[PDB]
Amino acid sequence: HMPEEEKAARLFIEALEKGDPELMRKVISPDTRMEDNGREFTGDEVVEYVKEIQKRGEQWHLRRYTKEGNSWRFEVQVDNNGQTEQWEVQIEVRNGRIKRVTITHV
Repeated sequence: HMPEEEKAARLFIEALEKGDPELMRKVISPDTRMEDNGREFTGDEVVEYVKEIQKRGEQWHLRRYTKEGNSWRFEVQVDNNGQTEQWEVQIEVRNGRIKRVTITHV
């Protein structure tokens, strides 16, 4: 069994893994904000982000995660075109909804 907060963050990650904009649309809220290496996305832009993942054939795979303070920190492997990267995805779930997502890969 999975608590509601952990479940929501997991579904966000699943939508990335599946490259599935439809799932992502069901997870986020109009005020969800996401940052990926400087680029900012809010609301349906996050869905657009997933569309682009699906388009470019970018592959996400969840490796491991922990709860750090009041955010979930996911270690995700991201592949494309023969290159493999380790990215960090930090999710704050506030009041059962995805509030802020921070993607880091440097």
